[PDB]
Amino acid sequence: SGFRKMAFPSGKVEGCMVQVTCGTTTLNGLWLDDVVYCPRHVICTSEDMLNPNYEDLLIRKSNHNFLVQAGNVQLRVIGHSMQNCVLKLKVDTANPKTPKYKFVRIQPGQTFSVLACYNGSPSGVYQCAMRPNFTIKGSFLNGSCGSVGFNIDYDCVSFCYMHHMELPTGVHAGTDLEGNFYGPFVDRQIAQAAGTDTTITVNVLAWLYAAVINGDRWFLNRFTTTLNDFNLVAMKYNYEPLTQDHVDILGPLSAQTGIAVLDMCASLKELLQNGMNGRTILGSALLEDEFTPFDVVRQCSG
Amino acid sequence: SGFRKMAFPSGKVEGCMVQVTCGTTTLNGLWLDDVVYCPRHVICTSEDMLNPNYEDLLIRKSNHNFLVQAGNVQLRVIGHSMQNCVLKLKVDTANPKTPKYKFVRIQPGQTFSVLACYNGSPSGVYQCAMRPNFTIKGSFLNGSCGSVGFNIDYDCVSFCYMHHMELPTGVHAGTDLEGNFYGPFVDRQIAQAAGTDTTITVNVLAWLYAAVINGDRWFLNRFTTTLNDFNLVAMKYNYEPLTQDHVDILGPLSAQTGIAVLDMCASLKELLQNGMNGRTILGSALLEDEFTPFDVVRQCSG
Repeated sequence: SGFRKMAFPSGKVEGCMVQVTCGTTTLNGLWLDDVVYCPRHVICTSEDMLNPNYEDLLIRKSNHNFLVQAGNVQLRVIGHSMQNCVLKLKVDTANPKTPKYKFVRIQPGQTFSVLACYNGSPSGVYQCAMRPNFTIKGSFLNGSCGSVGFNIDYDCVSFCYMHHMELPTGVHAGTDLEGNFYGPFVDRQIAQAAGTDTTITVNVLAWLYAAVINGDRWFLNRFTTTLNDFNLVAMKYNYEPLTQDHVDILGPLSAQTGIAVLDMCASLKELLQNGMNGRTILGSALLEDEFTPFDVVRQCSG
Repeated sequence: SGFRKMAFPSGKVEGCMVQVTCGTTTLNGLWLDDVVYCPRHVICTSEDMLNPNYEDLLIRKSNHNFLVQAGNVQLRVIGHSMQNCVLKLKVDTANPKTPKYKFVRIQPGQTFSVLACYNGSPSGVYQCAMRPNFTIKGSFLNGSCGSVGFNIDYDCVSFCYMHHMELPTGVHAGTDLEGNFYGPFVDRQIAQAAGTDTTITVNVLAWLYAAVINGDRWFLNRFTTTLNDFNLVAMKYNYEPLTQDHVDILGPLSAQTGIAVLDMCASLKELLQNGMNGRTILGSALLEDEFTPFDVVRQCSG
């Protein structure tokens, strides 16, 4: 038993991390088969980032201007192509450590593991959620650009995130592996509105189920509610509206615990209206929304 | 910027995980050079665990009774030896994925990453602290025994923990890699007192420094205190007494932020006496004590 915010094992991604240098800028790249993927702003100086013309900047670069190093192994760049906000560097060697992989664009509220890297070298791994407003609340210092987010299903790595930017507000923005930003953000050093975020209600509910399974049950009450009644509370407290699709995804957890989804909603309603009264749930003094229903089942079923 | 509970990259440990089966019991082993390390209670049935005579139970086992599988590769066991609470199975093949490694016995209050595994297969990685009472608050289901805890320094893996037991209270106990339990615990299915735990004060202070570095500063006050005055508060709130050794280890963080350690103690004193007033620090509504000063510097310096 016990419930932890758990990242996927990072080894399959570690074998794909490389260092990419273009002129004076060095960040991280992802080496899969004979292609290295990295943020296109590797071609920018610090001053270019105010208003870069990426097409013009890239035209001044040739294959030999990109230095790619996988640990001690230097790779030979034989083609380059910009796809949205990512650069794809064709190299002459297929990465022998390429795992089975897919590129996926995840939905807001889903979770993934981030392998934070600097100079092509992994430093740590953590689990986080894509916020409803398409930011992530990560840990990214200078040089972490090109670090990637991913999920693992058996032997297949689904890459979903590449880190590009820290907003002036301190939250993080990036792209899928086709180079399309999540959210409204652009790869330019300007102030950028993220817009109102909300709490991921279906994830909070999943975590409440995780809590019941592990013996934290004090928040279970004698009340029930309706979807529409609960959603009135959700709107007041800036929670995502709960849909039947969310109720359906919570089905297995409701079955395992014998607690109907709408009963759990009435517990959550009381928690929102009355707070936690100085108590904790699974070691937290706030309502946690970075575990999906799939995360809870995964961790509880091994 | 940003601050996350970050695990070490797990790949070097993933390459060492194997499945160990003895009779009906299957758990995880650690394959380093030509030795596989695992909990000795792999030789027990469910009923043996009430009061096992490990010496007598092991005498009934020969090398061929231990089945060791590294993924699809079956290993040949050519010797076996019990060292305290671990079994050491000599195999005929050196693990070609053996990282540079050491075995270390960590001190209470230090942190490490756990690679949770089932049937020899990694499922996730998380960071935790050794509690002052030598338990850990982990995520360990049936079959996770033999999962290991570790730190990484450059290219060297320092293994510090092997998981053995879930106490009836739901917390976790295990050994160093020489098989010596942390704490008073034994590998027997009986009720076992863990004893009073306390909060790791030097870690809370480190995390407050992490918070200041990242812009959370509301808890900084106009007061200061003394070591002895603060320790009077620490004792009232079941915090570890702060020593000069702790103050010294916080030195670099004090220098970086310009906040004297005893000034930070006065902030923490006010937080203990008055609570957090419905505010949060680094996204937490409680005082976090699972980051060491070294953890904070690591994450803040990349």
